[PDB]
Amino acid sequence: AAPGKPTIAWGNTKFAIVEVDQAATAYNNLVKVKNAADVSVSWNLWNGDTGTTAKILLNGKEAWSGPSTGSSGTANFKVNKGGRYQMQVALCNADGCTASDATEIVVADTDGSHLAPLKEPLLEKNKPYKQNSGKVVGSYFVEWGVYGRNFTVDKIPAQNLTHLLYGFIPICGGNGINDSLKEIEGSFQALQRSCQGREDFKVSIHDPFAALQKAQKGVTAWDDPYKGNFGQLMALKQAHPDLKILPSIGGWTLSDPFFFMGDKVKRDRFVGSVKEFLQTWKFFDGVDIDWEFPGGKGANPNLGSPQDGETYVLLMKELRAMLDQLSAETGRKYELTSAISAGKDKIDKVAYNVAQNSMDHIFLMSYDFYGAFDLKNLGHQTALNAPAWKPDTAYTTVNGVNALLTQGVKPGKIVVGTAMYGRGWTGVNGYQNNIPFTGTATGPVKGTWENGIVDYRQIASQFMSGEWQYTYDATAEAPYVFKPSTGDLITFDDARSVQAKGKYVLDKQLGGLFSWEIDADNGDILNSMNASLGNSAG
Ligand SMILES: Cc1cccn2c(=O)c3cc4c(=O)n(Cc5cccnc5)cnc4nc3nc12
Repeated sequence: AAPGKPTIAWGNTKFAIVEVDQAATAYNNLVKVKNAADVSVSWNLWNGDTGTTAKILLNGKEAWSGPSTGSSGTANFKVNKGGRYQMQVALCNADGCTASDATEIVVADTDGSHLAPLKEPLLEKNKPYKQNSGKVVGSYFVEWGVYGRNFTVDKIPAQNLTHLLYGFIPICGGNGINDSLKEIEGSFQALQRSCQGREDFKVSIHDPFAALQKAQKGVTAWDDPYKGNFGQLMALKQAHPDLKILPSIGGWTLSDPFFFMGDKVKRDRFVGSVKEFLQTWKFFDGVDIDWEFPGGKGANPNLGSPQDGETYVLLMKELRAMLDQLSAETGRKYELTSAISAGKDKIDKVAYNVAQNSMDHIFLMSYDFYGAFDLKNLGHQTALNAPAWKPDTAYTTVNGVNALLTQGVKPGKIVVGTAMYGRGWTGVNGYQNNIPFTGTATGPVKGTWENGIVDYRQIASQFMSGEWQYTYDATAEAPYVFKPSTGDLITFDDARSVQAKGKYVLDKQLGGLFSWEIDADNGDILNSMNASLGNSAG
């Protein structure tokens, strides 16, 4: 005498608590945060009594009920928790309940709770390591790498990292605020489009297609609410719940807005937009501030002020206070980090001994010491120590670490930078004693993607055979290759120089190692980062 068993009607099964508008280019229209997903289910009864009550069950728990008044019905209700649910329709009367077969529905949320884990095999030369050293092992993944570089989130050797940094999250602003972007074709216009209707000095997403909509492994179904980099990072967090995924704000071309944050009106708006961003995108674990640089001498020759050091310290303090409030609301731990210049000249513009009290980690950019931006003075771009031919070299890793320690920075805060790329010159000439670095160049070396820069993958693949000389400088702890016929000279990190940096980190009780940029490694560099810090293989 119980009701007939209903049949769930064919229809959409994927819903979203944070909805992405699929026909919008402005961040304010693209992202719609709701308190709950609007879910809809219909059913038909092809045999029997329709009962007197109809219920929608999610994993057995009623989400909706109403009178059963005909052979077909529809239910609209709200679901406030993300996940994949076994949904049933049940028809009930005084003599019993009859539940349909289950249909899986998706209620998407930005922690990835609706997503299958993105657990992918290691590629190229990457070998498995356990994160049991207690040291930082970090790397940058770049938003634009999914195009020409064809390097997507499913290719990250995520088990071999403690920290994954996402470069880069922009700060809204047009003329005079993001002028450095005008040097990249279409890039300034892209940010203005993303920021339409949005206040200057709030964060946004620079390339929303790459971030949210490009089909990628695990998020290829047209009705998947989140695709692109963010969708995959949510699924990666499901596979690696202890991985720290941090949005990096700034970098070389997106740092101009920081120079205006001495105005607390702008600084407050920025910090508040970061809080909203983390509440919106729950898979991120904090924020990384990559201001290049307090005091100027970044991409924009017209920016930089003596107040920048005070602004930096105030910004870190206020970001920390915001993250502590967010941590209290969610129960989660959030991290505040910053990538900083390793040059003593720039380090002494900031009181890092004060700012460290707000920060979890300082990512010391101990690379780019030399490069094709200077054709007259050549040197190791990421070396640990000075070379034998110039022991007074200003830009070395040790000089940057020592400058921080001299201010009073605790060694455990300091994460040493390694390069997964080389910088190089062409036409090097006029050098002495077989040391090409004592000469001068006529231009940049032919690069993988841009002049003067070469992926480590390509260095190991193409430039360690043939006419290329190879030398490991054991005084500086730095490899380099040189082709004398053309004068091509590339300075980079290899497994052995990374080994020296890791041993140095352990010896000086520093925080760990990090790298730029993950797509450029073939595995050798990250392998050595893990091994040198004492992570066990496996
Ligand atoms: C190709 C491209 C397209 C669009 C935007 N792009 C950027 O915004 C970039 C920024 C940086 C940058 O900031 N650095 C310094 C650095 C090192 C370590 C940590 N943080 C910062 C180095 N290379 C970069 N390449 C960039 N390329 C692009």
